[PDB]
Amino acid sequence: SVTTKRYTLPPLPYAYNALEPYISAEIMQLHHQKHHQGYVNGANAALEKLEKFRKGEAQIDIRAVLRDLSFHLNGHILHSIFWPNMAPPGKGGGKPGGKIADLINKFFGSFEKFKEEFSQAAKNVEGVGWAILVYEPLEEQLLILQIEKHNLMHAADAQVLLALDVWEHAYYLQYKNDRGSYVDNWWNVVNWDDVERRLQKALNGQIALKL
Amino acid sequence: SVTTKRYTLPPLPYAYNALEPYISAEIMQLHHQKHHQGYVNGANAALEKLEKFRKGEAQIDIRAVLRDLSFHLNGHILHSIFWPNMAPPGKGGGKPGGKIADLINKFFGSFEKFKEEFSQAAKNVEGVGWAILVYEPLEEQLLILQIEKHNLMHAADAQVLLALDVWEHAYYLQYKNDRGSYVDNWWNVVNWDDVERRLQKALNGQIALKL
Amino acid sequence: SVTTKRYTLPPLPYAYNALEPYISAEIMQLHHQKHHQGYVNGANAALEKLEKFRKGEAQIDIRAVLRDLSFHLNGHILHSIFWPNMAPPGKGGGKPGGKIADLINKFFGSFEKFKEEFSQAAKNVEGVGWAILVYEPLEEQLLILQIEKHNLMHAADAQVLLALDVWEHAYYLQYKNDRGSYVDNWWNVVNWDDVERRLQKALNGQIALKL
Amino acid sequence: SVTTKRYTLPPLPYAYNALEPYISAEIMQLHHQKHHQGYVNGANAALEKLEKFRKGEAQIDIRAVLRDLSFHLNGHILHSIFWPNMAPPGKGGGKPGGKIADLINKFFGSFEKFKEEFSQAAKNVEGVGWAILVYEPLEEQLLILQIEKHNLMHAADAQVLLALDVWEHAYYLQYKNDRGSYVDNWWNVVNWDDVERRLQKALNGQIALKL
Ligand SMILES: [Mn+2]
Ligand SMILES: [Mn+2]
Ligand SMILES: [Mn+2]
Ligand SMILES: [Mn+2]
Repeated sequence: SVTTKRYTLPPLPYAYNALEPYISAEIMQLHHQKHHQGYVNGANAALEKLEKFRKGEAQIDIRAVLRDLSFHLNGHILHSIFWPNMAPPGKGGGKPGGKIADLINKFFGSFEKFKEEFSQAAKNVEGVGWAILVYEPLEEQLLILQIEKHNLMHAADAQVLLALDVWEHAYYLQYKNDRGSYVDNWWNVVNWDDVERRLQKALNGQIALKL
Repeated sequence: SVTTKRYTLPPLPYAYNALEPYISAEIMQLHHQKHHQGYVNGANAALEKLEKFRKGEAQIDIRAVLRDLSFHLNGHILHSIFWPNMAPPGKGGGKPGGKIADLINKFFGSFEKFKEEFSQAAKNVEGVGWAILVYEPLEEQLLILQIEKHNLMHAADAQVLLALDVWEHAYYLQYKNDRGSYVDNWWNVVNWDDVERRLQKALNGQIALKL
Repeated sequence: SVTTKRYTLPPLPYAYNALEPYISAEIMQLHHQKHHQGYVNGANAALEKLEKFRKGEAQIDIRAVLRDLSFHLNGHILHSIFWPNMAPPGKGGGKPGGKIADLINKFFGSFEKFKEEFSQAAKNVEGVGWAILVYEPLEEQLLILQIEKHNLMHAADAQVLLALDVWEHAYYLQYKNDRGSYVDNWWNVVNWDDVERRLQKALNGQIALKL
Repeated sequence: SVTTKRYTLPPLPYAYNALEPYISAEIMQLHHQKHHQGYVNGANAALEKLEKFRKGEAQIDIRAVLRDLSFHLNGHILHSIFWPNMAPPGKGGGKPGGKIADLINKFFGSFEKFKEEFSQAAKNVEGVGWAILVYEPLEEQLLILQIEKHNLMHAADAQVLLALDVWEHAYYLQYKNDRGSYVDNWWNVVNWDDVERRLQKALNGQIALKL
């Protein structure tokens, strides 16, 4: 018996227009319905090829399919964090509080310095990718990392707490080439409650999904 | 107030010659004292630059330093797993048992198919890198991934259970260009108890470290 | 005495709206005035850092600056080919003639199959990048390659004859996520005379950039 | 009619032990007979898959195959330049003369400054790769570039004049982890005559191969 677990597109936690004016309904719709859906589809396509190989039903270029899986699986995972990382202005935006504020102050000095560091990491991704805030479980610290594509430069075992997508399709329709203004405006929709919930799990030595 | 947590070289769980003749005493000594040491130093060097930056003390090429951090931090994590992943012949090397055996059977059909898929993965790494078995927490399944260098193609949030280093320095002194037979002999030193300990943590929703 | 030669943005060979309706004037303006200009600026910035190093005037993270140079210099070179690779419909579009048609038939069987393979390569670039047709001088043959970002997967010494940009900024404002329709519409503006001129140089074992 | 031109392994210009004590006989033999042969084999295997698709004979993962082709073709091209780039001690490996010396002085200030930049580039390659010196035809200057694997970070259209392999298999049997002393010692075998012939070709606007 051989099984693979398949992936599905999660619904947004809010309406397509809920993050306006900071991210347009048009972007939200395309980004979720087309781009995120495509990564779910691609991940499942790679799994089907692997399962067929595991069954002894077909051959496989192992490198090619695992490269494909890594790309799409990561697109799916990062977007799945990205949506609840944001919230309509009110629930979204402003400064953090609770444990996340304290830990940000601890490792980065202040929220202002963290904001600068995270923004600069996002603005300076070469090509397409992400800025992420992770909890590194080995020495138990917050780190900012750049991710290229969806799958390059992750820290093994690390838990993603906050993710900012700087693929051109995350902003181009509204901001055009001005990724900087997009990054700066995105702070207005950060759902700190979600980031806090992720950090709480991470601090307890747990995987920070499925809140 | 700014802090960063620094990394340290862990001792091997055994002697340098404990994995002989499957992997050389010379390789063990160089691999750990020189190669793994380098990654610790590299990670700490990156942290210093970030810490200095966070204090508004110096400037930074944030892309460069985060690239450096990603490479070296991953070097340090993967090797930190790699050593206890192995055990002296007898204690190490056999067929899996418990939950790891059953889940391997569930997703791959048999241990034989898994062993084939994992070996194909390790032998077909383009350039230097790793073959890894992860627990993927989103749909809760085992996956094999190829890693290039130390930091390319990880699955975000996923827990590393088993890792094989196929960087040339992991084998060349003993096996020369013959990576295939190095991968083949490595099975004889696999510590299935360690992998089981990591899988149980992952199943618990915990980080597969510290145990 | 230390010198570096600096790069400059070439003017377009036609008006911004000359490729309508296949590529909008809005895209052409941003793509040239912002995106291409940025690569020129980035390549010159990396050179100034290298020049300061060569003067013994400043220290340098050599890996970082050389990665930066490679990215930007390639962005500049590929865009510099991209623009004259296209022409207003009439001069642009249709099927190739002369030596290019013959060599396409020799290596690909027909212009139909070539166009199929080139379009598929473009559509299937993972993340951002290019499809290119090159002359490979060592064994003297046409090859299609996928380029990721601007600088990943080029053939050393090979001459670029035809280049198609599939970075999202090349099409997103007009075609949104539908890269496939962008790729298909682009054939209508291909400047075959320019491709022929490049092939003519490459066939004599010449560098095929400046004619 | 569909054709692909296939590749072949070139003989070394000298005996395996001809570069001792700087690069060992054992290394020269494995490096050429095993590693370089593998790249020739891989390039032809990829071309066979492409040829089969062009005839409409089989389906293809165009991204996978073109990735494979890029890696192995570049392996083959760079190793082909690598061997004649070197010569037995004395018989070639001191300081450059003629045009190569003049342009090195022009762009790097002096040979000593060039040597430092080239050495530093090679020593600071992350993972496996190359340091190369290229003639960049757009602004007609010399540049040093780092290459990762065989195919990452080349400059489109540029002509490779000098290549230094820093893949681990290029030095590990003799130098172990000490890549630095290998890079330092390689200068004793550089064939500046070969480099000069490549430069003159690039200056003529020719591809820097076949002589
Ligand atoms: Mn996205
Ligand atoms: Mn290692
Ligand atoms: Mn572009
Ligand atoms: Mn080599």
